Amino acid sequence: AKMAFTLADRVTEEMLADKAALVVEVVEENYHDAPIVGIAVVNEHGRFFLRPETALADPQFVAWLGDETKKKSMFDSKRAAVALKWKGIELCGVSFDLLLAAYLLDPAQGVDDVAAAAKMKQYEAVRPDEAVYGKGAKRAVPDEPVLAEHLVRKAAAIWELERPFLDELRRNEQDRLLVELEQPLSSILAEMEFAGVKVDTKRLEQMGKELAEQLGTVEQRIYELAGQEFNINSPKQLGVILFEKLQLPVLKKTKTGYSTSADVLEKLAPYHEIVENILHYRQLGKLQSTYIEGLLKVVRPDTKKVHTIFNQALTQTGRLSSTEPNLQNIPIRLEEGRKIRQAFVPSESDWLIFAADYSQIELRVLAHIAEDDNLMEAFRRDLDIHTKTAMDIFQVSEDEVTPNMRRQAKAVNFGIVYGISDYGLAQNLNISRKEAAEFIERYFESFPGVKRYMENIVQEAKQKGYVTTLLHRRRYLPDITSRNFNVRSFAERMAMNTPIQGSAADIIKKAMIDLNARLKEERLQAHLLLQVHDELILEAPKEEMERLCRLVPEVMEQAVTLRVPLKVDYHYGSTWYDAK
DNA sequence: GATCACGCACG
DNA sequence: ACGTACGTGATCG
Ligand SMILES: OC[C@H]1O[C@@](CO)(O[C@H]2O[C@H](CO)[C@@H](O)[C@H](O)[C@H]2O)[C@@H](O)[C@@H]1O
Ligand SMILES: OC[C@H]1O[C@@](CO)(O[C@H]2O[C@H](CO)[C@@H](O)[C@H](O)[C@H]2O)[C@@H](O)[C@@H]1O
Ligand SMILES: [Mg+2]
Repeated sequence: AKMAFTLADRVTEEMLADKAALVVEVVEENYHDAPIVGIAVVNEHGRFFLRPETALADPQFVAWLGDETKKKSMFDSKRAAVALKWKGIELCGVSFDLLLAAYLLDPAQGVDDVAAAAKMKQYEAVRPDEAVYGKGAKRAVPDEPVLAEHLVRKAAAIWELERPFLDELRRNEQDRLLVELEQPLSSILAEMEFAGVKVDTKRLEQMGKELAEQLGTVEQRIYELAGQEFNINSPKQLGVILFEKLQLPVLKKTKTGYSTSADVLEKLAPYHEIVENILHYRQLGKLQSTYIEGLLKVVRPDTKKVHTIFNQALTQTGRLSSTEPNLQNIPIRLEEGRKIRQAFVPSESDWLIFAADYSQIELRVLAHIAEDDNLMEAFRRDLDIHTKTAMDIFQVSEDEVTPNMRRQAKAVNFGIVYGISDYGLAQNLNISRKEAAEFIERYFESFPGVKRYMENIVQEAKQKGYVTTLLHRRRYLPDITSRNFNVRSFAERMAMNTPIQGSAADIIKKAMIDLNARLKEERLQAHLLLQVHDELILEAPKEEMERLCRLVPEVMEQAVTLRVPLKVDYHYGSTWYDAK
């Protein structure tokens, strides 16, 4: 059963052909400044394993890596590219990435190794990485014989699988999505991750000290009000204090006991002074544990930068996610948490942070796809969309829209984008299912094109088996035919939501590609640092701000052409906090 | 130790 | 609600 290959002691010319499957193996999950443990090459001339110390010190091999005209097929080329950037080596000419190809074909498969991608096409002559390396405490790089055969079998699988994957992408009309959107984006994300974001660790440490003082104060107040010390971060110990010792009403249970979620606590606050203190404690504790201590653990002590990893092949809608650290959920909604952003600073002297965000991209995308006359007109007038929605559903003039009305119309707009249901809206607004249904009925009377879209997309999902986004991303929805109401309804909400969230994802990905090309043409030093779903965050010399104020919004607004305008707001300042 | 349950940060 | 990451404490095994 063994797979033949040359365990090479030196790089030869036949290893440097102009098309190859290439494996540059990085086993550590976080590949930043991580070891490359081995290299495999499969091409017309055979199969090869190279020790990294050998290949990466060889000038011909390094030149071949960096030659755009020598084409490589890979799995997770970003991982390799970034590990190589940390070694000062450029990887070019990646023409096929099996991880991104598998992801586009079916995001639900959760493909995260070559074996899983291969199994999609009945190819099983390669082991799962977890089988080779083990998992958790028992994870380890095996001896050279085992390692080499594994890397060669992965390269061989990539070599074999490129054509059937490209053929299927082409049938799905996704070949341009791979080659013109996701692959070029992978290189851009590699640059962003490698650059990292500078952190003002002294400021974080000072915030930490202040938080600890406040946590101490509130913690003691809680014990005082409870008449007893207990573990406040234990929903089970906390439940006993609240619902047994203090006799608060049980408005909601969980699988294993009493609910103490913030929405339940907010309702209990009027009964006892301890409740507001628990909420405050939770707010502070979240900032302290997750943000202060968490960021300080992953900042690089030499450069004081954090280097996130954007998972490009995870979400079911086509969004990125971000890990270790997650830089897409830094606090902003509450002022106390928002100050954490004062610790994210430019990487060079006399540079600034510049942030640009789409205004209501999801609702604008919905206006476009539904071709709803009223909603399109609203965005063509650049109206406040929540005030307009309130005017329509409550049948009042602009003058007559009260703050509570705008708040409830806003909630309907979110429900509409998420996939509307009377239960979901009733829970959000703390009203009855009947009252929620009335709001939804009035919404659909005012936006009949949106109503027709929502009916039609559920039917299309049933008929075709999947739904698609503007640039032809797809998501299969087999549960749409379930005879279980809850299972089927969740799938219907995915059918409604995915073309909106996913098309917004497509647009900003295209904007990033367009933006980097414009930045290069203009030879600006500005560069991307982060993407947070509908916003791009850059840093640049202060002398580039005026040019960015015109360039970045224009590129983001013109990335696609819709039946309504796209609108982009922007701000800049000395820290991420100030870019407001 | 690993995994689950719960809670909560973001768009 | 739709889409994510992850920290703490409880429980599985
Ligand atoms: O390199 C990112 C790429 O690798 C995968 C596995 O193929 O995820 C791995 O790397 C992530 C980043 O460090 C980890 O969060 C992770 O758990 C690990 O499996 C892909 O999912 C991802 O696209
Ligand atoms: O009454 C139709 C209305 O119900 C929805 C669910 O909100 O779809 C249901 O009705 C269908 C056919 O008309 C089925 O295909 C279906 O699976 C069922 O859930 C709406 O989509 C539809 O407009
Ligand atoms: Mg915005």
